[PDB]
Amino acid sequence: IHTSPYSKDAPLVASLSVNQKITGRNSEKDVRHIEIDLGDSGLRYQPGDALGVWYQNDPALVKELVELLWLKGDEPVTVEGKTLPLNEALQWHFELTVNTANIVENYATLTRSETLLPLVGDKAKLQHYAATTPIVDMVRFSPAQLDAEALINLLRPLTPRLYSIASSQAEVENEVHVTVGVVRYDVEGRARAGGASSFLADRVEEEGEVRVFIEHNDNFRLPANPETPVIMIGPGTGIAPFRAFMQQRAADEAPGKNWLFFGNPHFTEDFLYQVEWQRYVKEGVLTRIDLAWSRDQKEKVYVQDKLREQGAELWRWINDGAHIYVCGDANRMAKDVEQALLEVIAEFGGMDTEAADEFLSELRVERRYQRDVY
Ligand SMILES: Cc1cc2nc3c(=O)[nH]c(=O)nc-3n(C[C@H](O)[C@H](O)[C@H](O)COP(=O)(O)OP(=O)(O)OC[C@@H]3O[C@@H](n4cnc5c(N)ncnc54)[C@@H](O)[C@@H]3O)c2cc1C
Repeated sequence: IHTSPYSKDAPLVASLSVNQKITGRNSEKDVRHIEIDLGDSGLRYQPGDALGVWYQNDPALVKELVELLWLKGDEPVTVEGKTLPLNEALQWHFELTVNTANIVENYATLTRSETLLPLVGDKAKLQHYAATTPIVDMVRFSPAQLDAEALINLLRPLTPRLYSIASSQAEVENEVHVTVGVVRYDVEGRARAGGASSFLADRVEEEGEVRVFIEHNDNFRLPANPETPVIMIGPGTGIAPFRAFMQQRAADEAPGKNWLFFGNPHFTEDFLYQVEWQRYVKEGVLTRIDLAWSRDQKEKVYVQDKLREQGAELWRWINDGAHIYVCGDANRMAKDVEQALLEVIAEFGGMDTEAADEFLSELRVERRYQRDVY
């Protein structure tokens, strides 16, 4: 517009306007619709961008870790040029909620943990213990006396988390919306949680401050040409940019057809933004939707199962020049959705495994196959 001085290390201090649970009362998962006010900042983004969000660790987790280590919490510590009491350094500048094989290995080694040492250099044992046991539970289970400097030396610096933007400024203005699945789990009877998602969910009331920046994604964007059809595949929190896409196309009043593929365990508990979609379908901006409810029956159903069953109509849309978008879990979802997409291109459209491979690839270079997976 004519400048913007906010970025990762110089974030905009914004205001948390809305923090709403969007999953049902008996969902297995807690998902928050969050709206942050951008005020007169002039911060701008496009559908497909992500919002960078700084967080602080739970003060109660910090107190727990420090007392396990025989520390007081005060104790001056130096972090990137600044002398801080232990407690403030841990709350604001160190990751506490992501364990790693190296941390596990250095703690074990540092404290000479009789119970952790057999894992040392044992490779995948280390990675498995770290995926399984948070750092505070690692020292709960094998506590030891540490000095404040030895601790902070073990730890990795705190970094912001990315959330796909769930709004379009064409519709919203002054605001950015995000779709936050909050990471909650227990460890041998203790409640644990992800750092940033529980910070947003639990530790900022309303209109309280959040430190925010835009991570642009120019490789995840609506077609120019409002007449072009778009197919959106976004189970779970992967739905978020597709809420941004529909706000945009509804706002621009794009006549182009829209197809959404969504999946999650339970219709009843986990149909994120479902009134919004039903309205889109009724106002005719959303042309089609296919739902995959994992745990709604005996057999597990996923989006990729709907993509195959919807094969011939999908193919019809591709040849009409559709753009295809995938967002959500990369670890398993993105791969199985890609193979369903190769199966469909072969099945309908003049098969040959190798040629379908080639086709999916020309699509990506043409910008007609785009993904944002994590
Ligand atoms: C481009 C981009 C888009 C994203 N968009 C979204 C979005 O729209 N919405 C969204 O929700 N997320 C999205 N994220 C992911 C988000 O960035 C975070 O990674 C996610 O919120 C978790 O952050 P956290 O800080 O809450 O947790 P962290 O503290 O980083 O949590 C780490 C996790 O907590 C623990 N873990 C999980 N469960 C268990 C268990 N049972 N046992 C022990 N260990 C466990 C840690 O091991 C595990 O690795 C996006 C990621 C990227 C890169």
